[PDB]
Amino acid sequence: LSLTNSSLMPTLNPMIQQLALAIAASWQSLPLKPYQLPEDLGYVEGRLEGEKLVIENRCYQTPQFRKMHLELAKVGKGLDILQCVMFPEPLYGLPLFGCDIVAGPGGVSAAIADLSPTQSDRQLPAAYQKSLAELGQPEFEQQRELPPWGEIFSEYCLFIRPSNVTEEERFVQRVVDFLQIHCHQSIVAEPLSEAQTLEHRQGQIHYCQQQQKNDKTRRVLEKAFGEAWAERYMSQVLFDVI
Ligand SMILES: C=CC1=C(C)/C(=C/c2[nH]c(/C=C3N=C(/C=C4\NC(=O)C(C)=C4C=C)C(C)=C\3CCC(=O)O)c(CCC(=O)O)c2C)NC1=O
Repeated sequence: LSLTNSSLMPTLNPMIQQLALAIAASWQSLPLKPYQLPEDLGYVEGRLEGEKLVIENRCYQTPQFRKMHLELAKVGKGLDILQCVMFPEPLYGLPLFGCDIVAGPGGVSAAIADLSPTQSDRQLPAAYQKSLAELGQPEFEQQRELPPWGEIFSEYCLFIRPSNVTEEERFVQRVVDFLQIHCHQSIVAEPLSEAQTLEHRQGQIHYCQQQQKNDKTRRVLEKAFGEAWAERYMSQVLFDVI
């Protein structure tokens, strides 16, 4: 989580850099252990007939978080990506923190962050609703509508093209606030009942299945590694169904 050894970090979009730092800072003092990705994946790079894709994977776990995944990626010189999901241990019934940032030479094109539900009612737990409302509605000038598979995201989901530096910083601060709420609720959460654990597990499986419908992610992977590799990466590395 010291991103000091990262090859990609110094060359990434500035908003991406600040988000990577914020997420690493949030995780740094947790009771972390490594989480071994399939084939103990770390750094990976590939090219077929076009641009090369490079990805740095970092992945941890704690008793409350089954898998805490931070990816940084670059396609050629034209495209920077940050991806993060904290997959909850269903026993504690926490939502899914997720973030995806895509940037090119012109700036950030997509900034997405959410605390996504795992309950069957598609609602966040009550304490998250209370804490999230207290943050107030952020104003962003260029909102983007989620694609249909995006039904998985909560009403607090951000999906924007930041308009300027003030918006970039506003977005990063909102992600820090979501992380602050989430890490706090993780301390105050109890082991749930076996039926409740099952209901949360089902929500998390649904979230992964829907995230696999994201053809924007899939095409980037396919252009660098091919269809089979991208299928294995999406289903086994990014959005593994437990
Ligand atoms: C290797 C990893 C990886 C790649 C290659 C990737 C690519 C990627 N994801 C994108 C969109 C997106 N990405 C997401 C959301 C997420 N995606 C997530 O992995 C998570 C956790 C969420 C939400 C928390 C959404 C909702 C879109 C918009 C898709 C659309 O417009 O159809 C886009 C389009 C950006 C734009 O329209 O401006 C690209 C190129 N994203 C990645 O993470």
